[PDB]
Amino acid sequence: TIKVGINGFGRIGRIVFRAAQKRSDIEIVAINDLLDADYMAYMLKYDSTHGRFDGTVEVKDGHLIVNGKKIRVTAERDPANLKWDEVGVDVVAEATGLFLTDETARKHITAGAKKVVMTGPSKDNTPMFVKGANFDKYAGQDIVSNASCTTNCLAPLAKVINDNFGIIEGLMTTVHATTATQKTVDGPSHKDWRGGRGASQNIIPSSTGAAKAVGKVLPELNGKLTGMAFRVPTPNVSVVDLTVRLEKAATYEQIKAAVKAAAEGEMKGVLGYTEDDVVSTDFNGEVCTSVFDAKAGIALNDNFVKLVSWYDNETGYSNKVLDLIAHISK
Amino acid sequence: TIKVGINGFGRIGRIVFRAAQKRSDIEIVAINDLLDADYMAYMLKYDSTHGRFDGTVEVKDGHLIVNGKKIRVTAERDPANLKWDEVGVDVVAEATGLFLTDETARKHITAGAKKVVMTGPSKDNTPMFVKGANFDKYAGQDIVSNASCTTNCLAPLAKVINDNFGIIEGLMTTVHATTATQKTVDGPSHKDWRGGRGASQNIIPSSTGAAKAVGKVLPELNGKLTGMAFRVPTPNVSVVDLTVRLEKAATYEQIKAAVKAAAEGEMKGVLGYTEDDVVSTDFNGEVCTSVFDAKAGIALNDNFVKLVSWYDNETGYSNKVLDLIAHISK
Amino acid sequence: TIKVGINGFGRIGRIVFRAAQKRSDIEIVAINDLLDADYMAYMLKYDSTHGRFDGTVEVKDGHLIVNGKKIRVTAERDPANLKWDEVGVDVVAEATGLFLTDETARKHITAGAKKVVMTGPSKDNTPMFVKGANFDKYAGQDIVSNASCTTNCLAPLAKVINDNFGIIEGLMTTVHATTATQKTVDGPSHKDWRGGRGASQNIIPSSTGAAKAVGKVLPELNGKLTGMAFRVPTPNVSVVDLTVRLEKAATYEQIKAAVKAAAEGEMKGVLGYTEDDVVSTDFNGEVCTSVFDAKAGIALNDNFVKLVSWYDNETGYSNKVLDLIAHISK
Amino acid sequence: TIKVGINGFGRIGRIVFRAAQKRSDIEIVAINDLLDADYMAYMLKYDSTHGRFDGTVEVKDGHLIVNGKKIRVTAERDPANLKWDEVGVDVVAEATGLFLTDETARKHITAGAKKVVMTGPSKDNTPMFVKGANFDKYAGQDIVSNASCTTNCLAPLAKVINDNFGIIEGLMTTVHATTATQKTVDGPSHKDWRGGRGASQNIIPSSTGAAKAVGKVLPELNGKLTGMAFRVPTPNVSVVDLTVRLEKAATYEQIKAAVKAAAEGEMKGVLGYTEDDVVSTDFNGEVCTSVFDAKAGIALNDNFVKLVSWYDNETGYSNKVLDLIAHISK
Ligand SMILES: O=P(O)(O)OC[C@H](O)CO
Ligand SMILES: O=P(O)(O)OC[C@H](O)CO
Ligand SMILES: O=P(O)(O)OC[C@H](O)CO
Ligand SMILES: O=P(O)(O)OC[C@H](O)CO
Ligand code: NA
Ligand code: NA
Ligand code: NA
Ligand code: NA
Ligand code: NA
Ligand code: NA
Repeated sequence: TIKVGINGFGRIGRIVFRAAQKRSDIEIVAINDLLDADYMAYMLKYDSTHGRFDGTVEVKDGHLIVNGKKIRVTAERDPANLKWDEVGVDVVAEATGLFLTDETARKHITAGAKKVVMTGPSKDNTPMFVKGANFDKYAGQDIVSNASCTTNCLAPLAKVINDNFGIIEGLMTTVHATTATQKTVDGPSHKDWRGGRGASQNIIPSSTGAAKAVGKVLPELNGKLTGMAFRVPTPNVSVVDLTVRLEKAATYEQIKAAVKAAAEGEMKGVLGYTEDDVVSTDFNGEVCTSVFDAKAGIALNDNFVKLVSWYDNETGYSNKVLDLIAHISK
Repeated sequence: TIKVGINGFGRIGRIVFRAAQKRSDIEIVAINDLLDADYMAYMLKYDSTHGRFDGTVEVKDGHLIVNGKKIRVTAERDPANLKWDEVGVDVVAEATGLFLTDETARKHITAGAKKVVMTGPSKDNTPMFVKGANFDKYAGQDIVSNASCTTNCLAPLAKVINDNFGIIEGLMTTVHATTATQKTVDGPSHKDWRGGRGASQNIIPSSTGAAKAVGKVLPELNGKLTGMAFRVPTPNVSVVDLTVRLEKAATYEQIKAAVKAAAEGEMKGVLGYTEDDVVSTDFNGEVCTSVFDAKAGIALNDNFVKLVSWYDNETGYSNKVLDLIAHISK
Repeated sequence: TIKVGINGFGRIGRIVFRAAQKRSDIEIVAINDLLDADYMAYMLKYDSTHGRFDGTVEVKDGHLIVNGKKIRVTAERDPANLKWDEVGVDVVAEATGLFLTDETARKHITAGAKKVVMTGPSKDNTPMFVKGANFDKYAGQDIVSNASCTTNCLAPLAKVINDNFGIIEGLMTTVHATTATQKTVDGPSHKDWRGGRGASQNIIPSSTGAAKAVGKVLPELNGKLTGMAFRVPTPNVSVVDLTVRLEKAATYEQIKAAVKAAAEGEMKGVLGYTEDDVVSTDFNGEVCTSVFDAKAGIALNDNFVKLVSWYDNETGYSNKVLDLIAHISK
Repeated sequence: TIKVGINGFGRIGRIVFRAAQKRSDIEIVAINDLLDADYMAYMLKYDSTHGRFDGTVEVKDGHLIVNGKKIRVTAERDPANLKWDEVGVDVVAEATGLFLTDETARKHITAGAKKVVMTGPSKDNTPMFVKGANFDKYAGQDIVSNASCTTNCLAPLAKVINDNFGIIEGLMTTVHATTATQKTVDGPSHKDWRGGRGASQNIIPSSTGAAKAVGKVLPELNGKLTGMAFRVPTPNVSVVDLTVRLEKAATYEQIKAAVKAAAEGEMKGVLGYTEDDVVSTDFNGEVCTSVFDAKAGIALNDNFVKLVSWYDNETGYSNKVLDLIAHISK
């Protein structure tokens, strides 16, 4: 069993915690954040988006008891003090957003952990791995990044299209759920003015973490794709809208056949495929990081097409954080 | 002064009514719908999206008195019984969505009106007109269509871009506000299954003919553009996301200059231009049918760009319906 | 096993269907609505509020196969043509909202059913039953009504409070989720003008008969309670705010104990009790029809208190419809 | 003209700024906050709730030019350094939420201002004044509080009811719009756990600033009223639901007559009165701090009644802040 410590109990930390409960190969043994244990128990037990925790949560002597198992709770601001070794932690899910470089994240290894997975794109050259794009390029590094939710949707789709038909160039939009960095009513956001406008009232243009990044996990596409985002008033689930010009001519039916084949074979559990009349709530809780929507897409011609793929930006990403933890521990 | 009768007091009929109050060249003299006058007065007086009516509304003996002017209220299901000549109606704003062919709309002319403007795309070969695209092709026809809100956004922008740089091909997405045909919670929508899903909970993919319809008002672009829509949980204002390949290479600065020049000249009051950090609510009440958002767009290279343009799908369209009424009356 | 036919596949019909899958004593064998089987299958399979159906749904030759069981699909507008006897239906869940009198609902019995449960308050003197208030008064009638979601919340709480402390008088407000009769943007609602205003934009005052209806299922309280509703922009879950004057003085701790004792005993599974910091989404999917929120309530003094109780207006009501079906079949 | 400085450019500061533009007796001459002038100009120009600023906003040499008038912009954290005297400031609108005691707010007077109005309830015994409740008790104090939005709605209504019929006891609920202290998705709120839950997803029980406070501005009601709040997913406008037991019997028509009389006479411009089918958006922009909704209320009997009153929690309060500034300067 891989013993895992979570640093940061925000949305990603908490959904990683829930996803880990369904996995026999990974056990969460410790959580660190600036929250009392009883407040941590409350945030785990009740979730507006995902419902009640499936299990029991109790607080005893300042720690969590989840499904009868004790979880060490700490509130260290400095990761070097986390004493991960005392709880036998193998891998740290680094989920605070505060330690996205090798120098800061490596303090976890001085605190006794063996490896670190950052739950966002690195701010230095820490390598990023995205399942269904480049997990097979992993080569023993002890600190890695799972990139971002949107990158986990875009890159597996882009890889299948590129490998089969050749992407000459592409532009993408993500119609993206509201996140925790937005504001409930117009308020201060001095480094991103649009992002301070009231989230439930507005469609909000925004820049995307995936524009800088598919090129890093799929170097053959570097320079060939960029894009942007629109934040809209839903609480979870987002959708990629990818417009590509293709080298090899392909009818929409041939594109569908290729995506379906990857979803049913090599990329099973990463890329999904549907022909149903789905909407965003149909993916709330979805584990696949990229669900191709066959009926939503449209081709102008055999070399110019708009492809649509869904992702639960909380659940898919969180599940793939756990996949990366397992992958780097094999 | 052109005397106008409104058939249908839904969103477009009521916003056309409000817009007409601010115009001296057009006077609403009659409204027809299956609603009592006192309910019509209530719908006019209070608007969740646009606020309280700017003026006085009185009900007197089953008719309306708005800003001191008497407005004849009728409730005919068959437009041939409307007796438009008895109030001197010149043009009918046909806003029920029910009479979108020449045979049905022509009943208004049998009822004594001289011309009909359909407030939606025609379902037969009735000619469509979009200001800033093809008002100048109008040739005296007595029944016309103002196309759709989305077409009114896309076509003026597409024209400026094509005229300056040559559109090889393009695909568009409109991120679109919730409309009256949607449902508050999952409910029956048997000819558009996704469209019945709860509007406030979902991002909802939807078909749009608007990009192709651009081919009808801009024949030089016929076959060169198509697209789709995502309905999202905002009550008004939508945004077009246009991905185009260009024949002539152009820097983003050159695209900005071309759009600004059109917004300040030939297309003034139709196409707008901003470099501010705007969000959708900043266009609630906007009269321009296409406001180019310079900072939101992105160029991958000199021949492949994503352009962003806002529209108030109620206010802009409604104002251009009145513009078409005045144009065909010259 | 009681065989049940559902007339009407709206929110309540579909949630009653889902709830029945989890019960061994009741089996749905037929559904009637003016919807094709494949559209019914789609509405069952995907739910914006409650997620994907837990099981398999197949359409075969115009009928449904759900979890391997065949379900007869019909589309009769007249319930007298329903031939309920041909599938052995014992009880009809009458969920169209259209047959709320003895004369209309009795057509199901002419069609071969033995008993009818209306999933809303009757419009004539058809008896109403609310679990935890008056199931024990049921006297073999062949047509009954399960009252309304709000009545199912208020009556069990009102009974515990009255039985223990004596309600002199009370007024209630339900802060109520958006429902299917509302509109996505301001639209026609000619018998309830406020109710046509855009549901996601507004707090909407609304009349409720539910508090008076408590007088029908709790005659000792007849004339002692009334109230109203505010519709707000959430898709599910509502909350009752009950302001009562008490005959016997009682501290808030004593009210808590009385409610907890009922929730743990006589009213187990109907009335619930929590002291957690809950919000509405924590009851999405709740089966109890009245969850008392101990921390939210407030006492001004020992005889004047404001009590707060949650209900999932879809799930709780739907489950108690099945409870009434089983009760009248004993 | 009263020269006014605003400390704090949050929602209240910005709407006070807009309301002051429509008043000839008050001129804003300076704003202090930790925001650059160009960002302040952006927040003034665009508002998701209230639309575009009615006027011109320019930035010149680090200060604002609003409708041609220069506004001194500063970013002092310590009010004692604000040098209000250099701009001739008479009264400070103290709108940061950080200086709600005499000792902290008085630093404005050492910085050269003559008087201070706190735009929230004081945390010490700084006297509170609410128009239509106790403005006439003002007796020359140089630091005062305008209490809170909900208190400005509740107290004028309570005064009219008490003066005419005698409130024996009452309990209130405010169904309250989302505010800036809430979170867009479930996030940390360690001193108010429910308040951290996602605001657009939830009905959120909350405590009220008006429960501690009508008793302070109407001492005759101290101990006789308390209440709580439900936060719901609307961006602005709230409603008070007041359940009172009355000393003198009064029919609902007599209560209506009394409220209407106050709204048309002594309390004109503070208390409003309507019999229309209004919803919350009908008061977005409303200046009255308490608009009685005659049709929404309900009487159980002549001594036990539920009264409903609307308030724009941004605009009404902000206008009355300006009224208090004028009042203490007379
Ligand atoms: O595309 P990659 O390198 O992540 O490969 C991972 C696939 O799951 C192989 O089964
Ligand atoms: O609509 P267009 O482009 O033909 O031009 C409109 C004219 O400038 C004024 O009607
Ligand atoms: O509904 P009541 O209160 O008569 O009681 C219900 C019984 O306990 C079980 O049906
Ligand atoms: O009720 P008060 O003391 O605020 O009196 C203020 C009224 O506006 C008097 O006209
Ligand atoms: Na596990
Ligand atoms: Na530390
Ligand atoms: Na006019
Ligand atoms: Na069953
Ligand atoms: Na002024
Ligand atoms: Na300072």
